[PDB]
Amino acid sequence: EWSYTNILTGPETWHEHYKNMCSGYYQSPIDLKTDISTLDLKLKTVIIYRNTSSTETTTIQNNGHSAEVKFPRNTWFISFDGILDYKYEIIQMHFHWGNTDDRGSEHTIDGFRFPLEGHIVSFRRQMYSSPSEAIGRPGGLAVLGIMHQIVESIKYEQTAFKAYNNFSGVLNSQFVPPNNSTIDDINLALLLSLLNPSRYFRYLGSLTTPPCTENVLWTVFIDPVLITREQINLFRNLPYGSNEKQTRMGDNFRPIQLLNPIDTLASRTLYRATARG
Amino acid sequence: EWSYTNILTGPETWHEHYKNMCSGYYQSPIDLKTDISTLDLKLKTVIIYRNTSSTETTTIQNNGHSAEVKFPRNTWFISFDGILDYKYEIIQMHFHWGNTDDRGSEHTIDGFRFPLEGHIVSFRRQMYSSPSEAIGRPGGLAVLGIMHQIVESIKYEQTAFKAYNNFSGVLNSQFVPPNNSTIDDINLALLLSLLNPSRYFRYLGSLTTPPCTENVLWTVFIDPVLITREQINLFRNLPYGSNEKQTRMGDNFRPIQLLNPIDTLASRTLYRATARG
Ligand SMILES: NS(=O)(=O)c1ccc(CCNC(=O)Nc2ccc(I)cc2)cc1
Ligand SMILES: NS(=O)(=O)c1ccc(CCNC(=O)Nc2ccc(I)cc2)cc1
Ligand SMILES: [Zn+2]
Ligand SMILES: [Zn+2]
Repeated sequence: EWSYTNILTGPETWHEHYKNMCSGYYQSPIDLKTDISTLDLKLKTVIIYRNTSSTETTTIQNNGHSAEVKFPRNTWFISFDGILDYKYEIIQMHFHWGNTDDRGSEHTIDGFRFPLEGHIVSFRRQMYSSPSEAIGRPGGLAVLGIMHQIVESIKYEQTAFKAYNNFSGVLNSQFVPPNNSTIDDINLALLLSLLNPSRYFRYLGSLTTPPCTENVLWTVFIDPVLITREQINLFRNLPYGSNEKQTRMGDNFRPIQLLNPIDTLASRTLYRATARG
Repeated sequence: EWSYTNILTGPETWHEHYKNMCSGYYQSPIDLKTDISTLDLKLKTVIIYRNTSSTETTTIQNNGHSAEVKFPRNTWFISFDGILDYKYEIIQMHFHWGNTDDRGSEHTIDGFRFPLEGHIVSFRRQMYSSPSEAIGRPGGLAVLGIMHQIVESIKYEQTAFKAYNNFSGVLNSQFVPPNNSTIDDINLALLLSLLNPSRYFRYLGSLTTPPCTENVLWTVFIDPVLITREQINLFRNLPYGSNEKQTRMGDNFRPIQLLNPIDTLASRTLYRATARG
């Protein structure tokens, strides 16, 4: 029993209902403050790349709290080091948005909320042979945060929804929890090409939904990808699960967490990356 | 004499008034066509970098056709090959925009116009000792095209105007031609980090104003940087020169040229770059 909008099970109760680890002091999301962060020139461009000979289908689910794309095993990867050796394997991508265009993102950048934040979830295949082995273990996960911003004038083909192949038109009011649907594959390499993959915040944090496990290497790109008002409204037609008070899915984001709450026993640092320039 | 808006001296006449080289078959701008272009994986990330020992001031001028930033010598460089060895030295940056938000750019991407296109102009210092030696000679110049798009919700610090330092407030009704003003330096490395510097069109073309010299290596970034309506209307406050029919500066773009007019003696190819995938 957790929710976003039911005050009985809502984000204010997670620290009490899931003490391991929603009561911790390495929580996400955080305010990404450009002025307090440390520039680390050794942090390299992110690459996302696909196994050519992967064949299996991708699905999307209304899980009752978000829209979640489920990727097949052994097909999408992240490299942080310029080597294409399958250190990080993408599992899923899901979305957080607002009831209105001025909020939705989990992370903020200098206090600014975006209308939509996508989370590309990977496990550290370098160490862990399966996602179920990685999800609960130290240093198991690496998530990429993709900010989206609304523009009035754009060609479909230059929007993030082109990389998503419009979720194969699956997003509507009848896409009810816990239904899944097979979809055309997401071109995650095209998605990343829509922003500057050298320019990001980096820190150690947590899952943003219970149990808020403190095993996430976070990368949040500073430059947003672009969508239209019509595209954001496609997410807002989804219905929330029945444990929610609100009917239409929206405001599915966790409140901002401090980088270093007062009970921390070892402070964390927010880092930032920029291009060899 | 030439203009944009006086039908006597406007772009339809340049081929007759400046046949060297506005009558050529390697003219710019062009429609940048994603489908028709050749992906060339050898084309690398663009880097812009500064001589940190440079002290000289930058100025901006209303030249009667555009707002033109004049950089000091030996200060800003482009590398296309990852070596920081001063092959390309930046001379100036100017802008093309529309009377309205749905046009202004010189290049189109699959037929789409942006409200504002910036042109970072450099000379091939690898071969030519000065801008005045390169500007009229073969292979002398390389220009970077930066598309700008209007968003409603954004912090000043994530807009292109942060890189421009608002041009020190010089964009207003009283900035009459041919006035020049000292401005804060433009952070061109920050500007380039606002988009994906690996994702671009590449072709051989021309200056877009008389005498349309065919000595320009063009790079046009596909992802736009972001601005506000308030920021685009600052450009629209500039007065046109007395050679123009319109009073306020706007629609200062050249019409689209063909990649290969029917009279070409040697076809050119449109290339496209994307990140080491
Ligand atoms: N919002 S967020 O990015 O901080 C975030 C919150 C919660 C989660 C939970 C992990 N879920 C998951 O991927 N489990 C899964 C389980 C078994 C298999 I085998 C494959 C997948 C992930 C990310
Ligand atoms: N629209 S466009 O990008 O195709 C374009 C059109 C026309 C030109 C003009 C060439 N002159 C010049 O660079 N200015 C200048 C300033 C200071 C010095 I020292 C030397 C020369 C450049 C670019
Ligand atoms: Zn998430
Ligand atoms: Zn120009």
